[PDB]
Amino acid sequence: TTPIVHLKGDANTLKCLRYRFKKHCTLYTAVSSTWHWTKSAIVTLTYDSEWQRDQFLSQVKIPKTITVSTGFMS
Amino acid sequence: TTPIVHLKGDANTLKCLRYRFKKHCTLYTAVSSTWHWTKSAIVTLTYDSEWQRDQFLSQVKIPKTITVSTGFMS
Repeated sequence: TTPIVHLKGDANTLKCLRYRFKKHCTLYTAVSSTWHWTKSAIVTLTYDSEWQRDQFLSQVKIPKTITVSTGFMS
Repeated sequence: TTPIVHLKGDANTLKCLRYRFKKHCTLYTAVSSTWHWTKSAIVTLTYDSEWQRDQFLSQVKIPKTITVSTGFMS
């Protein structure tokens, strides 16, 4: 239903990314606060479509030290 | 790849659920800290398979006030 992305890594790095993502606020529906399994930190992003998700990923520069995983929700 | 679930609602309710979930720790791979879009609160759970996800949902009692959504990650 809804395409999602998980960005996993350094909490500080994720905080910087969320800051940078504000420059492309129309490229995603929502971005979460930083969470963890309870270790690395994780941020979840939701999108309006697979196209928007790819437009977002094609425009934002994500460090190689951050793991990008894609998925879908209902 | 990996089946996931999002439990959305009252942070206090989610905290109680995480406490109760510890009684069925083998029914899930991991459960997250409570996060939010940045409003309701959300907890993410990951599983080893669709079967485990259903075994988990068939055993835990989740309040009707909590929205349960399913999805998958890579």
